[PDB]
Amino acid sequence: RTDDLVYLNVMELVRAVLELKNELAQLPPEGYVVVVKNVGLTLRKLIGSVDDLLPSLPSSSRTEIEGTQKLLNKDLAELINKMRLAQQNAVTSLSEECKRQMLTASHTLAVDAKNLLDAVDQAKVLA
Repeated sequence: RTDDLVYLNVMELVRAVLELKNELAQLPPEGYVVVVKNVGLTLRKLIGSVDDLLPSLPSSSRTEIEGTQKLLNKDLAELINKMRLAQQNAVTSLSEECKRQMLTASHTLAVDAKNLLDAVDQAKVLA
């Protein structure tokens, strides 16, 4: 884009999700919370910028976008649960698997962010 906000926003969340692997390896367990809080905040920002530019779109394809938005919050809620397991097992031999499931949740949150991008995108069918 040249001024698309919802896009730049989606690309931010995708970037924050992309930065997770290195951070879980350089941060102590205590720090995993702040990292996910950022993903958390970047998501809320996005979900918000979409809600604003939502009434400017066909009052039809609205049930479709609201559909992914609810999906995203589901995604984050799961990422948090995983992150909590990732913590409780910081010094057990289940560390790697916990982190692995954390990253898997994060990847699906970006995949869903991208699906959201596309939905609101194609939604330029109105004007």
